[PDB]
Amino acid sequence: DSLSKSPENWMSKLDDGKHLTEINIPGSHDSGSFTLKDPVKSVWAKTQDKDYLTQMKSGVRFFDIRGRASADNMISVHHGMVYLHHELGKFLDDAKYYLSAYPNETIVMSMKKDYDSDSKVTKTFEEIFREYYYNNPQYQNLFYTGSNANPTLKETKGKIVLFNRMGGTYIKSGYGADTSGIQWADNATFETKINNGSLNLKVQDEYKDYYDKKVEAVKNLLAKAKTDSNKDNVYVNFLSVASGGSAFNSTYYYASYINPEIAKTIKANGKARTGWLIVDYAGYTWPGYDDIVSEIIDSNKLEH
Repeated sequence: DSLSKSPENWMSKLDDGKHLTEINIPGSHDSGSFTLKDPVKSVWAKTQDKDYLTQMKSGVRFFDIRGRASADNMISVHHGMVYLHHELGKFLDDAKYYLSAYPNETIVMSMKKDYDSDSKVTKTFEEIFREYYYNNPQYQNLFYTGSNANPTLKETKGKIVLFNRMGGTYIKSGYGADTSGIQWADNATFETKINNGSLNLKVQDEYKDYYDKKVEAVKNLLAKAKTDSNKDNVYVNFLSVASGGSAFNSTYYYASYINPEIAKTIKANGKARTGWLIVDYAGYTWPGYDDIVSEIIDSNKLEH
């Protein structure tokens, strides 16, 4: 049966000799925003309706955690200025729970500063994450701490791999974990070397695009991935787009079009390499339409 038939443990069915970069991985954009209930706010600030555990059950393996330092020992999960009602510990604990339940999966956790620190804060965002989370004995063994820039599934399964969107860091394991960090171009499709030249990161993150331009930018990077068997190359492709347009169109509304359009394209490509595709409303189904998370999972080729 289809891998998308067992989303809760799909990675367990792959050759663990694969480099994570080579795996087609569904991600959720602003993963933590499922806590939002305020309907006026949710139009533009809510990007998911499944909680973290349910997103994992649904096969999501890449988490977009954007944060704000709200005390010298605390990072709160945020969508820009909007507080998402929990701290990073909650994500970590859920991840840790899911990984012991499904220990042949790995999670890639992207970490970004999304808003200015609370005025009492005396430490940088990167220092707080490094000291109060990554290095914290409480989360001992949860993070990938290997020295490989291009780790395999074997060496990462059971753990969270950092995907560093903080800037330069003194953390030494994970994507962009060095004193340069990742050069991220605003609202752009771009390409930049990371991990001291070891990896070429190719990103589509045109989050302010109107609809047609967004779909075209998702497909342009999709088409590139399909031609590229290089493991030293990493694709991150965000289908998520910012709210606005003809009425005051929600992030959901756009996801209801983009997700099925890309799901279908991938399905028609069969087993082509896709890269890591980051979506809004991961796991949200619409009768009659292909499901993006499911098609990303199924696009992985089992050759072993």
